[PDB]
Amino acid sequence: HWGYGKHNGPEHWHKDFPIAKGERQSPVDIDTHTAKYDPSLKPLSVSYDQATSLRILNNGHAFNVEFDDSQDKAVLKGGPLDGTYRLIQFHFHWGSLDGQGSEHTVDKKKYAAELHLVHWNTKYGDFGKAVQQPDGLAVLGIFLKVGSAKPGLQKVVDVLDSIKTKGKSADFTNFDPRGLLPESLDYWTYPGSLTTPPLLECVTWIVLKEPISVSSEQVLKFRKLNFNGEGEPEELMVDNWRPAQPLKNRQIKASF
Ligand SMILES: O=C1NS(=O)(=O)c2ccccc21
Ligand SMILES: O=C1NS(=O)(=O)c2ccccc21
Ligand SMILES: [Hg+2]
Ligand SMILES: [Zn+2]
Repeated sequence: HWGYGKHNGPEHWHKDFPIAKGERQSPVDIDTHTAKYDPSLKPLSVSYDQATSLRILNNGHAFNVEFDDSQDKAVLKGGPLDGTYRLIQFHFHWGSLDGQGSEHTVDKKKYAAELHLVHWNTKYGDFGKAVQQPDGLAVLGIFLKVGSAKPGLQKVVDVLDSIKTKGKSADFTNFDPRGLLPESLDYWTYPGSLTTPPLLECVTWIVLKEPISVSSEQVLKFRKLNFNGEGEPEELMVDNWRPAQPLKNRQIKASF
C-alpha cells in the first residue's frame, strides 16, 4: 500500500513501519556549516570497472537498475566504510518540477533528483542478511540538477518507454554506472536508513557534494513513468521522494 500519494505517503508510513519515527532515519538536511571535516576518513574508492548490469524494473515506486552481485565486481570501499560493499542496484527519486525531487537537502536546497547507488556489506553474505545489521548497507547519493545532458544517463532514459507501468521490466546489460558519477568524490557521510519502507536503519550514507547535470529532456522522460500497473488509470511517477527527517543524535562528517 505505501506510496507518495496524499493517502499513502511519507506522513502515513509510520503506521505500518514504526521505525519511520526512529533515531537514524533518512534522508536529512545537510547543514554544510555544521558538518565537520574528518581527517580520519580514508580515501573513498568506487570501483565499477567490472559492473554487470542485468535488468531494469518499474517497481511501482521508482525504477531499479539491477546488477549481478554474485561475485566481486562493482564495489564501494574506503572513506568511512569498513570492508567492501557490493553494488546490487541503483535508482532515482525525482520531482514533478525541477525545483524539487531530491531526498537529501543541502542547507535546505532541494535538487531536481537524487541517484542512490545501493551496496551491501560482503561480510554478511547477501543483501537480506545485510539489512539486519547496523552496518549492512552503503548508499552513494548523487544530486541531479537540470542543465546540460548527462550522456551516461541516456541509455537509461531511452529504455523507460519499455517499463512504463508497475511490474514491467526490460533487459539491461552492459550499462556502465561510471557514466553517472561527477568528477569530484568529495562527500558528506552519516549513519541513516533506507528512504523507503521498510525504512531499515542499516545504511552508511555517502552523499557526493558535486551534483551531476542532466537535461530537462532527460528528467522529463522520468516523469512519464507510471506508479500504476498497465491498463489502470494513469498516475504519473513523480515526487517519489521522502522529505528530510530529524537528525537527532547524529553528526555529519565532511571528507573535504
Ligand atoms: O506513490 C503513489 N502510489 S499511488 O499510485 O497510490 C499514488 C497516487 C498519487 C501520488 C502518488 C502515488
Ligand atoms: O529506495 C531506496 N532508497 S535507498 O537508497 O535508501 C534504498 C536502499 C535499499 C533499498 C531501497 C532503497
Ligand atoms: Hg539495520
Ligand atoms: Zn533511494
